[PDB]
Amino acid sequence: DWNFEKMGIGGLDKEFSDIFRRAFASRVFPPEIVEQMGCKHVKGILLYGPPGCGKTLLARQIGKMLNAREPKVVNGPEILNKYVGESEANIRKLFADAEEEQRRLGANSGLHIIIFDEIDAICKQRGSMAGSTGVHDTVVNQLLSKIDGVEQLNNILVIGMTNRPDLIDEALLRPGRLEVKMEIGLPDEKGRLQILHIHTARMRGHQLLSADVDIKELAVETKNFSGAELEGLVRAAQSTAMNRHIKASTKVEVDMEKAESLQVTRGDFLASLENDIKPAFGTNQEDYASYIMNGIIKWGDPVTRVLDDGELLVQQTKNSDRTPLVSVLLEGPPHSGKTALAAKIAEESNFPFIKICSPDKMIGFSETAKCQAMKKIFDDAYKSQLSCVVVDDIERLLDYVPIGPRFSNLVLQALLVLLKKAPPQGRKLLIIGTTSRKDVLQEMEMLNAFSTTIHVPNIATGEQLLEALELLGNFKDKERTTIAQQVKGKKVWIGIKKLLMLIEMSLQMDPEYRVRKFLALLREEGASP
Amino acid sequence: NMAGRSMQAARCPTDELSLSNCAVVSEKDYQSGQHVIVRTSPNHKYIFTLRTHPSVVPGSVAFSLPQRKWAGLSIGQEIEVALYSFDKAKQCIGTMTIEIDFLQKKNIDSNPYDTDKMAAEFIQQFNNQAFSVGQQLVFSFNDKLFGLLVKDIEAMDPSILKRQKIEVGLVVGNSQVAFEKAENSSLNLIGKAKTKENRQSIINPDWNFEKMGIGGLDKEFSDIFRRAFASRVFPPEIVEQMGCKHVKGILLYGPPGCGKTLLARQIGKMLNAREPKVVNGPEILESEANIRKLFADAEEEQRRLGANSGLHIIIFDEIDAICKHDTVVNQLLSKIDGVEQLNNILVIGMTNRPDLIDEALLRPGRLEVKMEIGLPDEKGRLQILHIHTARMRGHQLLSADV
Amino acid sequence: DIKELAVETKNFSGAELEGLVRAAQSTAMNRHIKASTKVEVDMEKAESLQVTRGDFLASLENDIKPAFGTNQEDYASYIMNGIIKWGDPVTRVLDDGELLVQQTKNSDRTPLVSVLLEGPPHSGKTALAAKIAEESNFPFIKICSPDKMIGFSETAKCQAMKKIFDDAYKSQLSCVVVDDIERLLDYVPIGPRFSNLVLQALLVLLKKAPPQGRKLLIIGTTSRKDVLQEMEMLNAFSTTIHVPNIATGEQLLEALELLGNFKDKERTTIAQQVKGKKVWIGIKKLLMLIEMSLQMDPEYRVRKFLALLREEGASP
Ligand SMILES: Nc1ncnc2c1ncn2[C@@H]1O[C@H](COP(=O)(O)OP(=O)(O)OP(=O)(O)O)[C@@H](O)[C@H]1O
Ligand SMILES: Nc1ncnc2c1ncn2[C@@H]1O[C@H](COP(=O)(O)OP(=O)(O)OP(=O)(O)O)[C@@H](O)[C@H]1O
Ligand SMILES: Nc1ncnc2c1ncn2[C@@H]1O[C@H](COP(=O)(O)OP(=O)(O)O)[C@@H](O)[C@H]1O
Ligand SMILES: Nc1ncnc2c1ncn2[C@@H]1O[C@H](COP(=O)(O)OP(=O)(O)O)[C@@H](O)[C@H]1O
Ligand SMILES: [Mg+2]
Ligand SMILES: [Mg+2]
Repeated sequence: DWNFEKMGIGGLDKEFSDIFRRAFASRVFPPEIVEQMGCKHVKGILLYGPPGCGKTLLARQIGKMLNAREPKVVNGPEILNKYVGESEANIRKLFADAEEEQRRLGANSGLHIIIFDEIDAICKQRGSMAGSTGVHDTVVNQLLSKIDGVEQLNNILVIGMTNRPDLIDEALLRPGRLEVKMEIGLPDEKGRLQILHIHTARMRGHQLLSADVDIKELAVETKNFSGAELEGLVRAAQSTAMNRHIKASTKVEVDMEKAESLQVTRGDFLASLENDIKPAFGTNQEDYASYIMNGIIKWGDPVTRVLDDGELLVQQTKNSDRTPLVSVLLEGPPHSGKTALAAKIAEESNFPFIKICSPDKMIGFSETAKCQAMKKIFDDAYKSQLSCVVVDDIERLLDYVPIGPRFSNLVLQALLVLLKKAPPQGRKLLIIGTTSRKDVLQEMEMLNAFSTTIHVPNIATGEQLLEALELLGNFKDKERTTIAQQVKGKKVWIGIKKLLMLIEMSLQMDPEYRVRKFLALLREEGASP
Repeated sequence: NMAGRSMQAARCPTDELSLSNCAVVSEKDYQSGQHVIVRTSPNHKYIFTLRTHPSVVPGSVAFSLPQRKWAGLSIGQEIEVALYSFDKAKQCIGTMTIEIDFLQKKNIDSNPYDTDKMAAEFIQQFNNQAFSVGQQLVFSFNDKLFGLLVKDIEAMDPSILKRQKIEVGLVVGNSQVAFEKAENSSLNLIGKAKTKENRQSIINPDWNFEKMGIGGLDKEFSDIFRRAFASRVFPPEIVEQMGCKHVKGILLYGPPGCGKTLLARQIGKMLNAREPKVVNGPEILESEANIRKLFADAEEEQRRLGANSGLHIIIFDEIDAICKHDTVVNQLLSKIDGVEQLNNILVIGMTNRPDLIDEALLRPGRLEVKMEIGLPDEKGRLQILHIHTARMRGHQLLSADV
Repeated sequence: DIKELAVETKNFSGAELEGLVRAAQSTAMNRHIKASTKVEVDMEKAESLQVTRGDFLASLENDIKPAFGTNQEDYASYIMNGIIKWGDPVTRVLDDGELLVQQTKNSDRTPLVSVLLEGPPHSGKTALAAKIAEESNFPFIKICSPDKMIGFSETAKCQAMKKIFDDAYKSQLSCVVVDDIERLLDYVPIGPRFSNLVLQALLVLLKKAPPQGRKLLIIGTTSRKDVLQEMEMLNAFSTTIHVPNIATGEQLLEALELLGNFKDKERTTIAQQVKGKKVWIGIKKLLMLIEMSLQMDPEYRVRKFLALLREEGASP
């Protein structure tokens, strides 16, 4: 019946109980019955999860529960100090106290917790088994010898914490060594409510907070928020509320005339939520702001059809239980304006996680760093109950230059393995990709990995051109009629992007020459259907 | 009509009917005042109010440009039209909120507009007409054209003899209109019948920049003061009362020579704090003893006075060179972060390369403030020239030609 | 009773038994703690402490994971939607798999047996290997797949392969599975390009015999038979099987019923249309189409399905 609401930890209910029952119940019962039953004590635990989820709080709380020595601390990449020799002397200067206390007090001393950090750095040879890198391992041997072997202790306990669980050498996950291994994940809906209650109790007892505040609304308006960021918010709101009453113009100083009813108000919680804090595992509002520049204009049927199909796809991945992963490929002739439809489709979903992976942020990378960046971006998407990812120019990641041909086979072999992998469990992912060449992606056998495909056409009739011109609204009825006469003939092959450039180029001339210039430019561009 | 019939979209015949926001139809087909639902697809239906005009050819519905843009209609396309009956017991509009802005950017002005008069005119013009959330239209008031977008609609209350949100409703005589200007709009709205939605704003203490010695950096200064120093001015008793803490990190990056050092030194000479202690970055690259030498005064002062010592400011210079060596980074992080840390230390870092900076150094608890100081615009240059040419303006030593 | 627990623990190394005993004792010894105020000890049950079979079983189910033993959880990610009998080929393939399984267990002159599954893409050539392996009851059942080695180099892949095959010689029986061979060699039709080292390692491993007194079984899957026949890999596999696709109206009208989504009124029209024609569609694509069409309105779920079937389906 361990009660964790008082301690400060909220949301992490089952994990705490499990980590207590499995590896701690044998340090509370009296020594006599423990000896009679003949049981030893666990001397290792491993914790893995994303940062800012409340792990070091759990460690300190469990350490302080049993009334033991306050913990020590170390850093992983630090103990790899100046060089070797001292690398095994720094390790030595941690356990002397425990051995001395054992000898002095026998087998009745107190627990001496040791909290490592970034343990996957000091103990790593799996990283050498990836494109490039490579490094020797020696310190793990000394650490293993100290943990178990000769002169072993019965009053020690090691707790390892890591951000990546797949680069830990197997030698440390065997019985006798680190045994119990647990996962700490992002809080769910109830966790945010409990954390907000725990973090805003001091100012609700001394009668500071206002009555127009509703915790439930603030909980429901924050999605995929880590643990620490709620604290950051609740702090920034108070900062603004305190700032409002700092009446000073010279040599600062507080004002008592206004100071008295200092009350954080819902506004100070809303203004904080729009400018101050920015989640990491969440929406990105500076990525869909510079892609759909000129908006979307309905110039025919294809736009409506494409949008309807996008809506159907985005609603299938949310209300299904037999197809957790779906994908769709968009294709068309160049300058047809398809990198904007993908962003519009994604932004309309309202999924918690929406992250673009354009090739515009990787200028000069080598074939290995590309693989690394793509794997990291995809890995971040396995930590939410809903995800949408977008890939732009699937032929500038591969570097397909017609002469040769040439390309990076490694990137292709990574990409054609990622698009067929389901998330861990009960999590829904959607992948959208864009491309212009659909006759070089068929030869590589890529089209059999995409579950469907859509076609974005060009403007191919005079009526559509006239409708687009009217909707943009630049040429008036006179020029429209004039331009509506020479264009008789269904041989207008032109992309939407090119049309804006042509209009802007034409507008620069004198008022009476614009129509002739535009017609000449349209004729010179050609058709080549 | 009741079952629905196919019809051809057409253009609005007259400007007055275009401003009426009503679908213009032929007398041979429908009657004025009737409401219709127009279907363009299974998922696209829009409700309109009808008005008859002799010039409409039977077999075509005329729509204005705002209506076509809102409903995605094209002249000459085929639509379905079916008569629609409102449930006046539920769909009558009691209060609706409208975003309003100038329709034409060429006719924008700063003159006031009385939202009570515009509300009355809106009721007079659009009474007994259907309106849906998100609908776009054009409204003529005092011979001025405005773009209106429907934001929210609420149902009417029952009559005295006898607040639900609705997507589509019917405007009646006693309906109420609340108007709000668009984001960044220069429209000046006056009166009481205003939604008046400007709540999301910050009240800031009134600084005197010209005497302060800085010009063209008002917003950055205000934000930094609000986020990093507003807590060390209130008496500590209130800080303990509320249960807050003190920020411990600020990062300012920008092109060389924009006012980075000044923006911190000036604040240093405003809290009556101790004079800063500048250190250089590339020179220190025994370094650990040098790094330890810096904070000794802060440690001694904290030990002597505990939680009563004045703030100590550090203006640690370019940080990309040192932090990306590792020993210095670890020592600094231990000093600022960890079990053993001082509560009277504030670190300010400056640099030119923002991308090269490590990521671990930027996390909540660690450096938690970032700002960008760019080149000044015309206003900044004007203010800078005025401040830098004030000494000569007092002695009577400047010509009138300049 | 020690006998039952001893028999129901297979390929358990020495330490794991001590781990099991400790876990059982801990679980039985947690029910007697009732101290929620600084936790010291609970009386009134400090006596009556026992270790009953229930805790042994619970610990064996959730708390111990052997290294040289079966891994049940893995299969939850391959055999997702079960197996549905839609035609004769399913029964044929399962029967042949069962005979192969019962040849590598009651034989003295054939310690090694290898089989290859192949067929057109999207015909379900993996969720049948997983189902065949899971019914062997063999102590050691691994699965080597290319998605756990993303971004590796040649030498790393060779080491991983040699190591997985080197943990199957230490058990009295085994069944190792390899899937999507063409994605391990890094094959791409342009060129062509591939890794010679991995091919040589795979061949030499496929033609190795384990130490005396032990038996093995290898099951592989592929989607391009001809390419493999070019590299002469087809001579190292003892036998091969063919996995077909749905090609007839009735075998589609049967699958649509067994899945159980469309109803009688709609089924009648679907039959009326499909029966008078031939079809060509893999099993996997059918689920994706059926759940593509279920998202429309109730009165249009029959037309979109057919329209979709007229572009990808019936498209040889
Ligand atoms: N369907 C559409 N109707 C009207 N305007 C559109 C449409 N799609 C995109 N646009 C607009 O036109 C431009 C579309 O061009 P876009 O930026 O997508 O080029 P692109 O397709 O990315 O080029 P490429 O794929 O060759 O690199 C954008 O300004 C966008 O606002
Ligand atoms: N009798 C069945 N045969 C095949 N698949 C079935 C059967 N019953 C249900 N299924 C479902 O159909 C899926 C088809 O197999 P799967 O999804 O593994 O693709 P595949 O065609 O084998 O793969 P690949 O293209 O990599 O060769 C099975 O995973 C399972 O989800
Ligand atoms: N479940 C939680 N309840 C209350 N506070 C939490 C929780 N999780 C994280 N925090 C906050 O996070 C901070 C500690 O972060 P920490 O867990 O050390 O991050 P990391 O584990 O990534 O090092 C504390 O100030 C604490 O208030
Ligand atoms: N916005 C400004 N207003 C007034 N003076 C300025 C402004 N920006 C720069 N200056 C002047 O220019 C000089 C800039 O020097 P410094 O602050 O050391 O530049 P940096 O910090 O970018 O190296 C200062 O002496 C300051 O008086
Ligand atoms: Mg593009
Ligand atoms: Mg397969």
